[PDB]
Amino acid sequence: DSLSKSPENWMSKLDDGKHLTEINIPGSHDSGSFTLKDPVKSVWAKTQDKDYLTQMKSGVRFFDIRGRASADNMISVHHGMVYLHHELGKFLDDAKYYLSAYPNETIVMSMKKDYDSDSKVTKTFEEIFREYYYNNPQYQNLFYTGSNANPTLKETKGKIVLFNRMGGTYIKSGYGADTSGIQWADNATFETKINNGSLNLKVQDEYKDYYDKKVEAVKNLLAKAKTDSNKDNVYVNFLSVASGGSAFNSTYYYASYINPEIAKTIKANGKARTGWLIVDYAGYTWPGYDDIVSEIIDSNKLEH
Repeated sequence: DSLSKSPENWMSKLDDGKHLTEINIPGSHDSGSFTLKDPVKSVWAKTQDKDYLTQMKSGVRFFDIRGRASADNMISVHHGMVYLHHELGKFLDDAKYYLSAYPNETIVMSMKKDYDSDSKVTKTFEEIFREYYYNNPQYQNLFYTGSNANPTLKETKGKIVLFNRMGGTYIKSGYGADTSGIQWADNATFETKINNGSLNLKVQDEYKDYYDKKVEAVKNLLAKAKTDSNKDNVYVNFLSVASGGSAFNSTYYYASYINPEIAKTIKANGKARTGWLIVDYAGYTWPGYDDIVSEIIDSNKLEH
């Protein structure tokens, strides 16, 4: 049966000799925003309706955690200025729970500063994450701490791999974990070397695009991935787009079009390499339409 038939443990069915970069991985954009209930706010600030555990059950393996330092020992999960009602510990604990339940999966956790620190804060965002989370004995063994820039599934399964969107860091394991960090171009499709030249990161993150331009930018990077068997190359492709347009169109509304359009394209490509595709409303189904998370999972080729 289809891998998308067992989303809760799909990675367990792959050759663990694969480099994570080579795996087609569904991600959720602003993963933590499922806590939002305020309907006026949710139009533009809510990007998911499944909680973290349910997103994992649904096969999501890449988490977009954007944060704000709200005390010298605390990072709160945020969508820009909007507080998402929990701290990073909650994500970590859920991840840790899911990984012991499904220990042949790995999670890639992207970490970004999304808003200015609370005025009492005396430490940088990167220092707080490094000291109060990554290095914290409480989360001992949860993070990938290997020295490989291009780790395999074997060496990462059971753990969270950092995907560093903080800037330069003194953390030494994970994507962009060095004193340069990742050069991220605003609202752009771009390409930049990371991990001291070891990896070429190719990103589509045109989050302010109107609809047609967004779909075209998702497909342009999709088409590139399909031609590229290089493991030293990493694709991150965000289908998520910012709210606005003809009425005051929600992030959901756009996801209801983009997700099925890309799901279908991938399905028609069969087993082509896709890269890591980051979506809004991961796991949200619409009768009659292909499901993006499911098609990303199924696009992985089992050759072993």
